[PDB]
Amino acid sequence: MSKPVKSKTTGKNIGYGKVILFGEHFVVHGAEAIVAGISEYTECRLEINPGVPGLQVDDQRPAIPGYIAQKRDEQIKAHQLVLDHLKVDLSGDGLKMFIGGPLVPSSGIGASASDVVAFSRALSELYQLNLTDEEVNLSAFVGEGGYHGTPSGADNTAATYGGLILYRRQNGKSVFKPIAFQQRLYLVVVGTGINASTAKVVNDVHKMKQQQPVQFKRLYDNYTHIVSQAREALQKGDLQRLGQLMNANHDLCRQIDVSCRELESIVQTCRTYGALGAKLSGTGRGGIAVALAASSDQRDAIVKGLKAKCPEAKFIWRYTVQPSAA
Repeated sequence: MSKPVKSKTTGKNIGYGKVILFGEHFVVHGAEAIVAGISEYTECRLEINPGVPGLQVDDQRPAIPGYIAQKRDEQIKAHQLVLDHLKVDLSGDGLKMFIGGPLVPSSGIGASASDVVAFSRALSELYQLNLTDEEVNLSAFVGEGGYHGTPSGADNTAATYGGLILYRRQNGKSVFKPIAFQQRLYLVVVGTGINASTAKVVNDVHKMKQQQPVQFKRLYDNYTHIVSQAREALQKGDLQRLGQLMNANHDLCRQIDVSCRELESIVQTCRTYGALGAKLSGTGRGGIAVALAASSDQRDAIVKGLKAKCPEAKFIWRYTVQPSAA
C-alpha cells in the first residue's frame, strides 16, 4: 500500500474539460476524430484526515443544477476505483477532498474524466507516486469505469493531456496522438439540459448501418473527406475553413439522425451571429453544441445573440483551446 508522504497538496492538480470538434459517432466505425482538451479545468486538493477513515468529498465545482447530486453514486465508485488502482488505503486515516476549478460539469463536457484525472494527479502528489502522464491517464481510465458505461478513452486522454488530439480506433483499440496548432480557438459551448445515452444512440447508428449499408457507407466516406480537410485547415491555421467543415460535419450528423430540435436551434443562432462553424458535440440528441468564434469580441456577439434569441441555449459557456506551440 502507498503511505501518504505529504499532509496536504500544494500543487495545481487539474483535469481539462473536453469537446469533440470532429467525428463523434463516425469514429465508432473507424473514422478519425478530433477532440479538444480545453483550458478550463477541474482541480482536486487533498489533505490527510487523521483518525477519520475514508474519503470526505467537498464538491464545489460550478456544476449545472442537479448534476452533482445525480452523479454522486457514480463518483463514489469512480474514486474508489482510483484509490484501489493506486493502492491507497483509507481504512485508518482518511482524506479530505476539495473539488474546484472553473469547468462546469454538464453532460458532454467530459467532466467525470476531469474529476478522476485531477484526483489521480493529487493522489500522485500526496503519496509522491511521480505518475507519468501515461500513468495518470490509465488511472483516470480505470476510474471512469465507475461512471455509466463505457469509456472509449477520449475523455480521460483529453483531460490528462489537453490540446487538440487525433482519436481513432486503430488497429483494434483507441489510438491517440497530439495535433500541433499555432492559434487559439475561441469556443462557445452550449448545454441543452437534455441527457442522452451514448450506448443507446450509438446502437441506433449501428442499426441504421445494418438497415442501410450503402447509404451509411456514403455518409461515412463523406465524413472521412471532411476530417482530412479539417486536419489540413489546422496545420495551415485556417479557421474560417475549419468552421465551414464543422458545419459540414454537423450536416452529416443530422443525416445519421443524432441531432434534435434544441441542437438545431442553437447551431442556427450561432451561425446567425457570425460563428465560423457550429455543430453538435458528442452523443447528440441533447447534450452540448460547440461554436467556433473568430476572436474574443465576436464570441461576445454570439453569447449575446444566443441569450436574446435562443431559449434552447440553456447554459452558455466561453471555453478555449490553447495553442500547442508558438
